[PDB]
Amino acid sequence: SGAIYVGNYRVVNRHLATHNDWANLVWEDSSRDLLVSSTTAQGCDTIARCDCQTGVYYCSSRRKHYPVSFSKPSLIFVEASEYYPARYQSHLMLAVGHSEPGDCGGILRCQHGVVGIVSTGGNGLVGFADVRDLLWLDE
Ligand SMILES: COc1ccncc1CC(=O)N1CCC[C@H](C(N)=O)C1
Ligand SMILES: [Zn+2]
Repeated sequence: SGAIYVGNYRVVNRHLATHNDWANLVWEDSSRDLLVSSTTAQGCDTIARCDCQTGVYYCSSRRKHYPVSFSKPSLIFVEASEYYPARYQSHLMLAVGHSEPGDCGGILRCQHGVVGIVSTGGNGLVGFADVRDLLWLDE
């Protein structure tokens, strides 16, 4: 689990979203595994507006933060699961690192702020859903 709280928004993995999240839907995108919902409290997370390719992420399956190098956001093929069939997920960034399904939601951070959240993984790889392009999270 895990979410980003910025301003009047909550950013979660679309596969892990709750009933409240859908009842207060702002935006959702299946191809990105992203869901944004409205909140009754003001969020304090800073979203990075950058080109960074290095950061640190939280891996709850290890109770540790890991520094990683990661790829530019792109379309990557993701194996079929119980939430989605076999498809290309967009805005996805891969890194070499420990990952487990319950690890989705873990924040990826750089010097500039929050980059995105854990969304895919397996075989010594971890994939992060990018949120740096969503300029409206600040306006
Ligand atoms: C962090 O997740 C994992 C890590 C290691 N083995 C497996 C996983 C699980 C994973 O990749 N998923 C399953 C749930 C939906 C995901 C998606 N975006 O389509 C894909
Ligand atoms: Zn940055």
